[PDB]
Amino acid sequence: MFVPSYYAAARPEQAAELVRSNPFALVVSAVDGVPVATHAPVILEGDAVEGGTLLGHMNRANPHWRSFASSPDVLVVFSGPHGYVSPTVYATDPAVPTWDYAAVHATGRVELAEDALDVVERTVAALEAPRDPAWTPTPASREYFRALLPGVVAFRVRVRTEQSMFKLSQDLDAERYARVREAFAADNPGLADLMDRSLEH
Amino acid sequence: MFVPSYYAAARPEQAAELVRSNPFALVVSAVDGVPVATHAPVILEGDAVEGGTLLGHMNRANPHWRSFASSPDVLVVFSGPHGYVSPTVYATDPAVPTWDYAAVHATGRVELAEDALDVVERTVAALEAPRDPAWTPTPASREYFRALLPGVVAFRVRVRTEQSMFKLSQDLDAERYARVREAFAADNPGLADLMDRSLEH
Ligand code: HEM
Ligand code: HEM
Repeated sequence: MFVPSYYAAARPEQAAELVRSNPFALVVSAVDGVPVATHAPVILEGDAVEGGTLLGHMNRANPHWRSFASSPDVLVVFSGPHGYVSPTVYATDPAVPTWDYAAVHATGRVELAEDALDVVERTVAALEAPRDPAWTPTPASREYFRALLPGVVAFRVRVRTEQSMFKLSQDLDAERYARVREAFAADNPGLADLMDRSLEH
Repeated sequence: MFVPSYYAAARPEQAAELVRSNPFALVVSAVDGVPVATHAPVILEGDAVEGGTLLGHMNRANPHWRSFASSPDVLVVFSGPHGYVSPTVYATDPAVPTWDYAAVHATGRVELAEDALDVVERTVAALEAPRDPAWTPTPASREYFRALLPGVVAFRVRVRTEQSMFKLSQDLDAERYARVREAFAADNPGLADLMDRSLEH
């Protein structure tokens, strides 16, 4: 990822806010020099992505984690709202399309997590906390968790570098910007809100 | 990515339909052994992903493409609808959450494309065609495209291996499946639609 100045994060907290809001991540590593990716829920431990620690888990029958000793460098991609910008919206002639999106790339070294149970239980707490009502695992479900544990592999990423893209049409003049925002306000309200958050002082 | 049999595509063309429906892809390669990703529009050439050819483009100022010169293997991730499955929806005890999603991973050797104009023009046509109305580039926009070309780097991926995940709760019994589908029918109609298409003969 390359981040133009106009699409940099405005506030430092924005990257961590994106990570916490979009936990279903892509875990990417080099298995024998070839990239391999797994879609998995990953949560953030700490106030900031960079220097922070990510926790996740995957299927033990998924062979991706078997590379985590040999190929410890990993990339985790967190994806926020995104949407196509059609020149139809701009209402200008000569025009070119683009795609607006927010994403955070966290690169660090991966390691296997011994306490898999803690990882998945904290993942439950994090995803249920914003829902109403929240699901609280019963004692029977916690017993079920223990029984499922041989089938999971938990892992930790110590994040060395964090890269954040907030490509939200910030470079546009007011007329073309208003039209992009209005078009997303109807189709893609989550993107519209991110646009609004990107202009804050 | 590991795809259990019950989450495999029901029909082979389902993978290509996902790629065409979700062109805003993640292009991943090994820059100095570390995974590096660029979000870019990628389109499919051919009837099938495997054996097919992907076409995409990125910012020339994005140095990622400079690793594509050694013709290294790249991964292109296409991501369809997805959504968290809370045990609240299941309404059963002992339970465990999961995340439902569809994705296609295309792995091959990347090559820089000389005909960048053709790549970006076919990308326009492909992304505009299902919109209503579709944007038809005027002659002035075509000249604008030509003028923009020094800033773009186009590339092609000859796909060697393809993996498609349609993790859409098809392993649930009938009552729990109905509740999951009904819940997404309200929150996430794109995911609901994918579930219906996965059970079609
Ligand atoms: C809290 C939210 C959770 C989400 C969103 C989630 C999601 C997922 C996903 C996407 C996978 C596939 C990983 C892969 O492709 O390798 C997976 C695997 C797995 N997870 Fe979780 N999980 C959650 C909590 C838990 C808990 C509490 C447990 C208890 C042990 C658990 C146990 C498993 C097991 C056994 C597998 C592999 C076998 C299977 O897929 O059923 N998960 N999970
Ligand atoms: C058809 C839909 C299109 C979409 C969704 C799209 C999207 C994008 C995206 C996401 C980037 C950033 C790539 C990166 O981070 O490296 C980019 C860069 C770029 N694209 Fe496209 N593109 C489209 C068509 C075109 C066309 C027709 C041209 C004409 C030459 C073009 C020219 C460029 C240029 C010059 C850049 C450099 C960065 C910039 O100017 O923003 N694109 N495009």
